[PDB]
Amino acid sequence: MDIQMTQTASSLSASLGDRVTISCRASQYINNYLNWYQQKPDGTVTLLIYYTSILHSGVPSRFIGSGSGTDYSLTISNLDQEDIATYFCQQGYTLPLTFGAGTKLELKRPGGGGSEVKLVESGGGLVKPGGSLKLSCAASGFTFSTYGMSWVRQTPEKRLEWVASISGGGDTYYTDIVKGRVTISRDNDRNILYLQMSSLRSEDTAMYHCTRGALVRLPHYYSMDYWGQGTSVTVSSLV
Ligand SMILES: COc1ccc(-c2ccc(Cl)c(Cl)c2)cc1Cl
Repeated sequence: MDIQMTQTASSLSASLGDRVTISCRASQYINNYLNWYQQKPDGTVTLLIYYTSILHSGVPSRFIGSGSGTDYSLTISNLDQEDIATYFCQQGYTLPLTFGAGTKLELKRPGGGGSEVKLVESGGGLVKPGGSLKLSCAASGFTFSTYGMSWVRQTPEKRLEWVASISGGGDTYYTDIVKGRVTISRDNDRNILYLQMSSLRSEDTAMYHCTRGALVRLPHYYSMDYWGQGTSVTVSSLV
């Protein structure tokens, strides 16, 4: 059965300089294979922490990841304007890869927020149910052929859903609800990742992000260490 990730709070209210802890619970043991992502108000997603407690590049030591078993926490000290964002946990222990629903950090007053691997998605658009699209992701700034790559979509309700992954060697993995309706593929000469989509359904409407997989532990524990800005797919009988 799929591992469900629960973030009980959807938003926490705090003041600048405060310390806040965001909880994440897995429905099953996940061997500390837990990643945290930060999504800024403008939609930009970055990796924050991988393997429960290890900071991604650029991330300041004010972020502390902890936990074990099924219970995990992200503690942010000395809360800064740039931390006003939504935080998502994600287990990478078994397929399908699954995400919590997100916890936003907000300030007591309204408002808040502040600010070489490149991934650029294209090919989204509007189609009727039963239609088809092909998404592309142009990658640069790294040796593309050595990395696993994935597609992750964010629904209009703001849920992150892993769609598909492809290993450096070309093995493919999909979430059940898209199997037989999408195909992930890659061109290691042009450094492009693709998602062919057939028989689209209204519930495929989402922003589709290309992500680079970084292998954390063999055989297949990955973090999604860089994310594109996304390409938007809208499926509606009103098209
Ligand atoms: C059998 O279990 C798995 C198989 C494949 C992946 C996986 C996850 C992310 C990426 Cl980027 C890639 Cl290439 C493979 C992850 C798991 Cl848990």
